[PDB]
Amino acid sequence: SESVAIIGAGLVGCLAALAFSKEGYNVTLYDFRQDPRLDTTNLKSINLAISARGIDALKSIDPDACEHILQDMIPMKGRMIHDLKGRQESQLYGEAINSINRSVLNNSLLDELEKSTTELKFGHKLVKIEWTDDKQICHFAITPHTEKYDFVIGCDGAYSATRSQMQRKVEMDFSQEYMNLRYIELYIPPTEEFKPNYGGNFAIAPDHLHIWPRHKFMLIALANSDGSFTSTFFGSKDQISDLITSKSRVREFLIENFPDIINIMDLDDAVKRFITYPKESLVCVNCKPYDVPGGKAILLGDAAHAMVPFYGQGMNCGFEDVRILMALLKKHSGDRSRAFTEYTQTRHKDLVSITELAKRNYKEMS
Ligand SMILES: Cc1cc2nc3c(=O)[nH]c(=O)nc-3n(C[C@H](O)[C@H](O)[C@H](O)COP(=O)(O)OP(=O)(O)OC[C@H]3O[C@@H](n4cnc5c(N)ncnc54)[C@H](O)[C@@H]3O)c2cc1C
Repeated sequence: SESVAIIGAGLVGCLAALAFSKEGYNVTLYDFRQDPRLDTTNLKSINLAISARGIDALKSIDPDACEHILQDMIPMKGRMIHDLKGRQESQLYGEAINSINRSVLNNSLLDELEKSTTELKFGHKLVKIEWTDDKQICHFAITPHTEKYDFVIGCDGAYSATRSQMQRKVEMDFSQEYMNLRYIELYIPPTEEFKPNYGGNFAIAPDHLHIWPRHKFMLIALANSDGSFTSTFFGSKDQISDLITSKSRVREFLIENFPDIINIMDLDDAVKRFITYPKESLVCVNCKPYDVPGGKAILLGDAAHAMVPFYGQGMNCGFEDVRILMALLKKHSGDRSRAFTEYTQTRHKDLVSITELAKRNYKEMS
C-alpha cells in the first residue's frame, strides 16, 4: 500500500487522484488555490468540449459516477458557421464532442474524492522536492510544511513546479513557447421563453458549436445547460490592445464583424469584458521524458504538454494520459519504474503529433 503526492487539483489532477484511490494508493491531493466549492474563495473557461476519448477515459475510472457527472453535457452534431453577412451554415461531423461546464466537472470529481480514502490539502503550494531512492521529500508553503511520499505526480499546470523540480534530477528536453493568442470570455444569456426547436431557452442552435471565422480572429459559442451560451473571442494581443483603447472602438468592432449577435448579446457587457479582461498569456510546453527514472515522479496534463486552446484539446488529452498510465500500471503489475518508463516511450510520440497539429492549425489562422 503505497502513498502518492499529486500536485494539482485541476481536472487532470483530480481525475488521477480518483484513479489512484480506485487502485488502492494512499492519495494526497495538493493545490495552492483554495477549495473551489467553498463560497469564501481558477477557471480558464466556463465550459469546454469533451470528446468521446475524454468520456471513455472517465468511464474507465468510474463507470457509475461518469453518467452522473456527465448528465448535463450537451452533444454537438457539428459546427455552425456564421459569415460576415450573419448567415448560418451547418457542418456536421470524425469525432463527436460534448459541451460540459468546467466548474461542475471539477467539483463533481472533488466530491467523488471525498467519498473515498484520498486526502485533500488546499492552500498548499509546492516549493521544493528532494529525490531519494525510497521516499520523496515535499516542501510546501501554506508557513513551511513537509510530508514524505513514495512517488510524486505532477498535474500542476503549464508552469509546473513539479516539472522544474524533476529537471534537477533528470536530463529533460524541455521547450516553452508563449503565443500571441489571447481569449476573452463572453456571455450569451438564455432566452426568456422555451424554444421548441432547440429544446430549451437557447438563442441559437444548442447542438452546434458556433463559430464566427474571421481574418486572424475568431468568435465561438458553446451551449450551457440553463439555456445560456459560453462565448469566447480569440485574437492576438496586439489586435485586442488596439481595440480596448476606446469603448466605441470595441463596440463598433463587434457590430461590424459579428452583426448577428446583436439580438442575443448585450454589446455593452461584451465591451466591458473586452477592456477589463485578464491579459493572461498562453504558453505551450513539451517534455522528454515525463518521468523520473525509478518511477519516483511523472507528469500529466498541462504540466507535460500544455497546448493552444480550441485548436488543441488539453483536457481530453490530459484524461487520455491518465487512462493510458493506468493500463500500463495494470500491465506491469504495479511496477511504477517500468510503467512510467513505457509511458514516455509511447506517449511522447503521440503528444508530439497532437501538440504540433494544434500549433499548426493555430499559426494557420493567425
Ligand atoms: C479558454 C480555454 C478553453 C479550453 N477549452 C478546452 C476544450 O474545449 N477541450 C479540452 O479538452 N481542453 C480545453 N482547454 C484546455 C484545458 O482547459 C486544460 O488543458 C486542462 O484544464 C488541463 O488541466 P490540468 O489539471 O492538467 O492543468 P490545470 O487546470 O492548470 O490544473 C493545475 C492545478 O495545479 C495547481 N497548482 C499550480 N501550481 C501549483 C503549485 N506550485 N503547488 C500546488 N498546486 C499548484 C493550480 O491551482 C491548478 O488548479 C481550454 C483551455 C482554455 C484556456
